[PDB]
Amino acid sequence: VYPKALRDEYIMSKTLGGEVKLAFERKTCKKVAIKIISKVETEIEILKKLNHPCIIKIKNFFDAEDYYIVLELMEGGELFDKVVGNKRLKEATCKLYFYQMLLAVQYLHENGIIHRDLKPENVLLSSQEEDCLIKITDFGHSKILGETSLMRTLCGTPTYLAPEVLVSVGTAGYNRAVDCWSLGVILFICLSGYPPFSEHRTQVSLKDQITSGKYNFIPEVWAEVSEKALDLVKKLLVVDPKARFTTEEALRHPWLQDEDMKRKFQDLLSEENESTALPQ
Amino acid sequence: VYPKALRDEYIMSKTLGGEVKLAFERKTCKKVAIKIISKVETEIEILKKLNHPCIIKIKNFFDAEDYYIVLELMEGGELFDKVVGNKRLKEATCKLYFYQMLLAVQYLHENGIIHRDLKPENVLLSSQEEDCLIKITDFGHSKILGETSLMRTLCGTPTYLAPEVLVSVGTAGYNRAVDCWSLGVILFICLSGYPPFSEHRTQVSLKDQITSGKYNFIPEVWAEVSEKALDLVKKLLVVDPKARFTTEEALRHPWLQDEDMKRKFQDLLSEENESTALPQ
Ligand SMILES: C/C(=N\NC(=N)N)c1ccc2[nH]c(C(=O)Nc3ccc4cc[nH]c4c3)cc2c1
Ligand SMILES: C/C(=N\NC(=N)N)c1ccc2[nH]c(C(=O)Nc3ccc4cc[nH]c4c3)cc2c1
Repeated sequence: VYPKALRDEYIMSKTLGGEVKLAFERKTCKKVAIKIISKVETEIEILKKLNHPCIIKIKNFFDAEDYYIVLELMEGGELFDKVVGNKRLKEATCKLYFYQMLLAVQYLHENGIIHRDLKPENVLLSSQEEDCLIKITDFGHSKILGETSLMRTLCGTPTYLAPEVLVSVGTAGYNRAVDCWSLGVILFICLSGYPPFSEHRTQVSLKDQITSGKYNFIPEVWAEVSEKALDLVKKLLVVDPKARFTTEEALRHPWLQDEDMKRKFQDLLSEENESTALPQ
Repeated sequence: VYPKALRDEYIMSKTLGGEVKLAFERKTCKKVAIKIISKVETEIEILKKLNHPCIIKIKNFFDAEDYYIVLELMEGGELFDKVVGNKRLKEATCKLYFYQMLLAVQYLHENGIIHRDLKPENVLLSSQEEDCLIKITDFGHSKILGETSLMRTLCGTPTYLAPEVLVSVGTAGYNRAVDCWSLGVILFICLSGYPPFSEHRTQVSLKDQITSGKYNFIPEVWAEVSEKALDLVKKLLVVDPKARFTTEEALRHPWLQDEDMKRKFQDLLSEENESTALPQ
């Protein structure tokens, strides 16, 4: 059965997609989504402190036989369902969604959080309309940046310190780049309807495809996509994490300098919000 | 002032060497050492669970204005004081002490603990006699091995996973090798009376000396040391952490196949212990 404290506040309903259930908050008679994780504490603390229009908000939490995370309901479901079975979005729709993913992840990295599991299943859409807000979810693998062991190590004289630790200094502090790579793979899929690295009709192992950076490029699928969109993908799918585009660099890329797209996003934000009166 | 709960149980005395104070446990009238760390929880939990004759034991803990760690008193003081100012130990004494450091660190790695700050200041001697027991201390930088993020990452399909993470797999799980490198540096110092890497009369930076593995070799100091002892040092001061000797490999090295040394250690252990009667 559902835990009593959850029942006290919510009426549970149908499965939306771990499971995600529709529920109704009794107080408001409004819909919520309830993520059930079978037996997270850090994920909750992260979700509670973040405040961005493209990051899912937590409404409630119950730690019982299973975990119950109560969230705002995103009516449009998961991005995965828009791109599965070779389905692909209009380039303009890709740009609107990708811009928002970039804003969200930029906000995470500014706030010292790396997501580490960005994928279409973790991108939620606000409605069944093509032009909609998106929100990232699932901080179950996310890492909080703070002062490292390495930093403390480097404060003393390395008389006794192993060479591999001094070697690691060249690359330390780029862990956030893994999110930019996943973004690149998401963008590749949204624009083309097929993954850049996979075992479908190829002899090269998945690992080798990825570490070499040699994505599967099929000209015929890509001919209808703009040069600028592909140029961004290429800058994100860079094997060297120090050379890989950051979210700031991606947000400055020509493909994203799109006044009409940005207007649409601003309009959608305005429509979402229920603000109080304000002075002047 | 000292915290009341500490005063209740102990009478505090002179400074031995953060500070380390001599104190007397009131209950037994016996000497203890009290490490004061100015404002650790993990260090205490580690110290409480470890049980090896060459690892310092915790007797008590007080979390007050400062931390107070009550330990067994090692009358011989720190190894640092035996090797400072170019002083150097007889090779036989080096071997007896190094054997015990190896046993201690082998026990740590078997138990999923990496020390990460091995140095002469953290090696304590049981008496002012040359032939004595040694115990490692200071787990303030120590790391507890468990299931990694990497392990969980590798359980799924790396469709979205960044190449640097797959690259890291080749070297993961050798973090314990940093202790073997520090051991090598300790052994180098004990045998020679001088550090292998330093800025004394040289143009090469300390970092470069270390990452290249090019220790300062002075033939005249080393002529009186055995070939076998230096051979062990060389196998520990190996730049590649996957090729570097482990504690098991070091314990199997010819230099440590010394029946007389091992007999001395066994005799010293026997002398330390106050056991109860036993059956048969
Ligand atoms: C917070 C979280 N996971 N956390 C962990 N796994 N630790 C998570 C992951 C995936 C999620 N998906 C959703 C979500 O609302 N999904 C969803 C699925 C189908 C439909 C259909 C209409 N709206 C839907 C929403 C919430 C959600 C939360
Ligand atoms: C547990 C610990 N440090 N932990 C942390 N810094 N977090 C630590 C470090 C160094 C230490 N040194 C000693 C110790 O007993 N030192 C010492 C110093 C001088 C003399 C002279 C006679 N006996 C001595 C013992 C205890 C001890 C504990």
